[PDB]
Amino acid sequence: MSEIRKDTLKAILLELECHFTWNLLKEDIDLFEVEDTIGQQLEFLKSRLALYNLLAYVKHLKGQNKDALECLEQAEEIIQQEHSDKEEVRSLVTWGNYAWVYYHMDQLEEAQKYTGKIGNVCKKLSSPSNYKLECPETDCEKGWALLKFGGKYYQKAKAAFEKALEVEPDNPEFNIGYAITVYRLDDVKSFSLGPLRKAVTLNPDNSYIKVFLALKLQDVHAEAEGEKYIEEILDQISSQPYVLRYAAKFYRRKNSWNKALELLKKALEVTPTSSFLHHQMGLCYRAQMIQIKKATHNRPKGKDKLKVDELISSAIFHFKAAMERDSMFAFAYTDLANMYAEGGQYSNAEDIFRKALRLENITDDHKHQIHYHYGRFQEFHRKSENTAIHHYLEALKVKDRSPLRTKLTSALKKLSTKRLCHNALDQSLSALGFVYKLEGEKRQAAEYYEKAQKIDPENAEFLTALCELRL
Repeated sequence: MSEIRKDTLKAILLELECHFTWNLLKEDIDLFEVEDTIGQQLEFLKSRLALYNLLAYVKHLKGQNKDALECLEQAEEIIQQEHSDKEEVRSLVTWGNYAWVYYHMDQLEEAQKYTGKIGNVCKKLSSPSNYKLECPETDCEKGWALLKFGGKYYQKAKAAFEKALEVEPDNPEFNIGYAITVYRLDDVKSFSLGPLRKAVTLNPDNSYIKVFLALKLQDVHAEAEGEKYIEEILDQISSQPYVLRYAAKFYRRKNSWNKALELLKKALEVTPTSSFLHHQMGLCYRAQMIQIKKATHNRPKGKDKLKVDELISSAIFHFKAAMERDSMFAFAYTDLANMYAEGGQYSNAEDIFRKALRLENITDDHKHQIHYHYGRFQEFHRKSENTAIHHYLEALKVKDRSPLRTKLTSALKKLSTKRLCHNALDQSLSALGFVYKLEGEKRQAAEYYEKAQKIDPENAEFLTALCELRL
């Protein structure tokens, strides 16, 4: 089992264009969620190729290399299915993935078989490169993979899709990928509306793209036109949980609770293991409940009272279900905890938040939001200013640049100031030092951090902060 040969092979592997070389980092996603999403997208539809390649990479990430190979087998079969003259060239990503998986299974001759096929094809076609072949289809596959890896990848996805569109501006698939990417980037904004209309025009039969157009129309207060698209696709998506859950989102945002629930129930029947779906159901119940409490001025009577009680229990049931199906699905923890807190059940909220705070292997984005919500809980329900500060600070440390940034910095100032009502600053000095360092006030930051070091001369955090401010 030679490290020499392993690294020699690896040098070739790094030359390939495929999921293993596209810097798709497991740290940036919830693997189980991404796996669930891809499985749903594959349901009851051919266009399955990119999804199978990607799913194989995801299986590898989960430590299921055999399942990975199963996915590549399916990808290969689909390529065969197209029966096109472009088989060899259409096979490069799948082959690259095969090479990497076999490499990770300590099976080097097999891996080399695939690198061989790849190099051979690149040779035949006189590629400027030995193991890659410039290809719009590949740019498209890459775009899809990046998109699936989430917000840290959207710009990259957009670039990939643009690159493909460079070659074929009116390719139906490339336009779907581009339009979806711009939609995700809109998440509010409406830059995606034109691209979405064009994508629908190029894909008249496609429910997936229509549902997103409908959502963007809803966003810009064109609810009737949107709803027309939803009705156009309803009969066709009955076994497609991925499309169903977005159509259900459309209804939820229109306050059509029962319709939303109807589609989500259909979706769950196709994929009952899905945390995402259970969580969507929870959001629906919760939203209706909030609506009734609002209309009833927080004093629902009679049947309204019965309904709110039922809705609270259903929401709780589904948030719990989501958590049971994926302990990493952080949103279900925060939504559940927040429901408890709103009902005055502080001990229950605390239990759930505590669980969430102890989850190490979740994404920084989720951690950022968990700290934010626990901070708010501390501030408005526990009335613990000190603890709120701690957690707003942790949220900022995890993610300096997010939508919550201003709220966090502001709140930190406020609370630190409340501290000075009766006591010199203690936690609070660190908070102000951090915030002014962040906002660019080096002098102030320095002062605060100096006081902090005074109090805790051993604190490596303050030491590092002061090392940096020293510059």
